[PDB]
Amino acid sequence: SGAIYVGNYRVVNRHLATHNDWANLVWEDSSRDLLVSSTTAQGCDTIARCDCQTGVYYCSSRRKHYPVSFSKPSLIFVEASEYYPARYQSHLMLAVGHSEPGDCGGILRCQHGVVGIVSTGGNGLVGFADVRDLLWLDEE
Ligand SMILES: Oc1cnc(-c2ccccc2)nc1
Ligand SMILES: [Zn+2]
Repeated sequence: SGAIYVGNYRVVNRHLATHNDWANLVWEDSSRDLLVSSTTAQGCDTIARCDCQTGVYYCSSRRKHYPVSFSKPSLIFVEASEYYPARYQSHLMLAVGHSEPGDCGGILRCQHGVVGIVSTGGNGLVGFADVRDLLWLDEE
């Protein structure tokens, strides 16, 4: 579990998005594992506008923050899971790190603010759904 709260927006893994999230759907990309919903509250999170390839992600399955090198957002193939089929996920960044299914929504972040949320995992890798190209999160 984990959500980015910026402006009047809640960002989630789409595979963990609630009936409420869908009722107030702003934008969804099945291929990015990303949903964004409208909120009534403003958010205090800031979205990194940068091309950092080093960050800190929260691993709930370790209750630890891990510094990581990560790849540039790409169209990468993702193996079978349980919350998804074996599929191609876009705007996805891989780092060598621990990621279980329940670590999804773990925030990845650099000095510039939030970079992404944990989306994929296993084979000793962690996949993050990039959100830094979504410029529209930073107004209204
Ligand atoms: O996977 C589910 C997520 N959301 C909904 C949903 C249905 C009607 C209105 C709002 C939400 N259903 C199923
Ligand atoms: Zn950055």
